[PDB]
Amino acid sequence: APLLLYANRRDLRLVDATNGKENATIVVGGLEDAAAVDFVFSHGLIYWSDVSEEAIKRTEFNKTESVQNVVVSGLLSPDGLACDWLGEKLYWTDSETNRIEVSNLDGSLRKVLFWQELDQPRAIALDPSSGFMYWTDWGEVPKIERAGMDGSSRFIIINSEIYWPNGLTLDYEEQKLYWADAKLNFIHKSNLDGTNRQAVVKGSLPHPFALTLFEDILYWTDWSTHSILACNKYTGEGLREIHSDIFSPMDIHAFSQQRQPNATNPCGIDNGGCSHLCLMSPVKPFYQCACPTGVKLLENGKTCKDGATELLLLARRTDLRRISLDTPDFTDIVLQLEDIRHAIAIDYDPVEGYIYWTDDEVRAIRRSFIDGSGSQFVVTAQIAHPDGIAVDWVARNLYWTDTGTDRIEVTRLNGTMRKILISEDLEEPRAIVLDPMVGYMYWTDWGEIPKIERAALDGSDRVVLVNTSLGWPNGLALDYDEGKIYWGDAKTDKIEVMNTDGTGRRVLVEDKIPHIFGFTLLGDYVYWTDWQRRSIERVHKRSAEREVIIDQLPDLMGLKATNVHRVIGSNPCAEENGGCSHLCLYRPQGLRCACPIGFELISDMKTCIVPEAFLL
Ligand SMILES: *[C@@H]1O[C@H](CO)[C@@H](O[C@@H]2O[C@H](CO)[C@@H](O)[C@H](O)[C@H]2NC(C)=O)[C@H](O)[C@H]1NC(C)=O
Ligand SMILES: *[C@@H]1O[C@H](CO)[C@@H](O[C@@H]2O[C@H](CO)[C@@H](O)[C@H](O)[C@H]2NC(C)=O)[C@H](O)[C@H]1NC(C)=O
Ligand SMILES: *[C@@H]1O[C@H](CO)[C@@H](O[C@@H]2O[C@H](CO)[C@@H](O)[C@H](O)[C@H]2NC(C)=O)[C@H](O)[C@H]1NC(C)=O
Repeated sequence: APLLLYANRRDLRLVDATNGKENATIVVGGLEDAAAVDFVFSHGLIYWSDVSEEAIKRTEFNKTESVQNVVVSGLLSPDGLACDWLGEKLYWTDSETNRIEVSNLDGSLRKVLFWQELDQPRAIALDPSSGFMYWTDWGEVPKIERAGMDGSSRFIIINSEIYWPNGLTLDYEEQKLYWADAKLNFIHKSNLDGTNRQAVVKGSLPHPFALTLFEDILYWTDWSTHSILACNKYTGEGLREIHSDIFSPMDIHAFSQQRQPNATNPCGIDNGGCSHLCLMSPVKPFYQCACPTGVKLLENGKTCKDGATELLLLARRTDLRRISLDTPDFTDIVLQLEDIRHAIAIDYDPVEGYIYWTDDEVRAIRRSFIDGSGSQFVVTAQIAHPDGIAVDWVARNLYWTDTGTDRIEVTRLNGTMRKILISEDLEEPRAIVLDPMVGYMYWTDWGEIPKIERAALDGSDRVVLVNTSLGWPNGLALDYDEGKIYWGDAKTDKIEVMNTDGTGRRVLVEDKIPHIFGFTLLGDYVYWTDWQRRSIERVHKRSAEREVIIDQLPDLMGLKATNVHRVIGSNPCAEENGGCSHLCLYRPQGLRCACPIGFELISDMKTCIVPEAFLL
């Protein structure tokens, strides 16, 4: 007696028994807007997607409430879902992020398979027997596609006689795959190639939402009629509708251990396949090696590197995000954090892996471990508009500018030992970069006469690098072992370059530049945000040519491209803090020790104490 399992927006539901007594059972319930479901029968698992919650979840078939969030991020319209009961993976399409991804059956090791040339991928079917997954994307040009469940050999099989190509489901007995259509109202049938395209229920009668099958019988949903239907597997004949008065049936599968034929796993329980991901494959070994998103795989294969090497950190108004720079996929942003109101500037310290960022409604500076409970505060007092921040990764101090108080200030990374280095009456400091070797700190500031200044790392030797033809200078990156210094200006709308001493100057490209501007350099490439702050460009600094790695991401505020772990340069401050008891600030001549407000430097030129304290 084939049990049918189907989503229903408000709940998941199991029905049929032997098609009698109308025992539709509410498997899970109290959902909000469920679309897709699937199961791994052996383990008694039921998965679904929820379009209002943008999450994918799972439960235990037994009498239990047990529900676990499985994906809860990066999803917009997950409308297709397929479990791999063999290789033990989870696949799912997302019709709006136009991605196709995979994970372990617990949401972990989440790899994006495909992401290019996808228009509204929906229905999805796995063939773990072979290494083939099938899905349908439809849009300006609809099509059914095949590829390996490993990301290989993406083949377009059926690309004609289709419009809104509908549910996918395969006959393992016959090595044929069926598909429907939500517009042209047919059911068809082919070989697992694009081959032998036969009609099973041609003619405009079927208006199926989701197809399944079990022993010669095609079942499906017609949301319109609020019904479930069924007919011969071989012709349209037999077309009765199973008992069905059902409130918006969506996705549906035959809930039967026979619809998942088990077999030999291309990796054993041995190996566990690789180090992170063993995905099935048509390729000779019949399994393939994978790392999570943005993570590259060693030349040996089978072993994934540790995390990404470079990394592009985003600051939106109300979240932070990182895009990796190790892989082609890019547009895999991923985010984190709570209580972020209005983020402005961002920077990072590869040594301890803390992200630092400014928020100018909260008026505070904070740090985190990326996707880590890193989150502590750092500064919260006497702040206005922290429009720019710089980590000094050698002396282990944190610099930040302020627009409201027109100051530059330094603290140790933990926000201790605060000390005002620069405080100008007219001009007001905006964007800031550091050179802990060579001992310089450069910064743009706006004002009645907008200039670009520089100084030693303690504010001492103020030199005005740029003075003329600058309206509102914005971003300000630094090319180190090339001694150039890139910046932007919102008013004039052109990205210029320069010699480290303010001489090699020249427009690089023209550009319409936002007032709040993200702008950073790393490895021949420059990254900035567009005028509408919904997209990020990658530009060759040596070659001048542009490109857009990610759009449709509003409220972009500030960017930082950075190595993870990797660090470069040094100076004597790295030696037990220069010998200074509090603040050690490097200069071209040589480091100078400093003190928090109220303290006093003793003739050591190394030590601070609070005056009128002791008598010694
Ligand atoms: C479930 O599938 C697995 C994987 O094929 C079966 O486990 C073993 O599979 C090998 C592969 O041919 C057989 O040689 C063994 O005989 C299988 N185990 C044994 C000793 O039964 C497993 O049999 C399948 N479960 C069933 C019974 O349906
Ligand atoms: C961050 O704060 C910690 C304590 O919360 C500081 O740790 C030591 O603090 C004493 C007291 O001034 C200093 O004499 C030590 O030099 C500090 N240790 C180190 C590692 O230098 C610390 O100074 C602050 N930031 C650092 C440097 O970790
Ligand atoms: C920005 O303008 C100031 C003031 O005009 C420049 O400072 C001096 O400018 C006068 C001419 O107006 C020169 O004779 C001096 O040589 C300048 N100062 C010195 C001694 O360097 C300042 O140079 C301008 N900023 C820059 C460097 O572009």
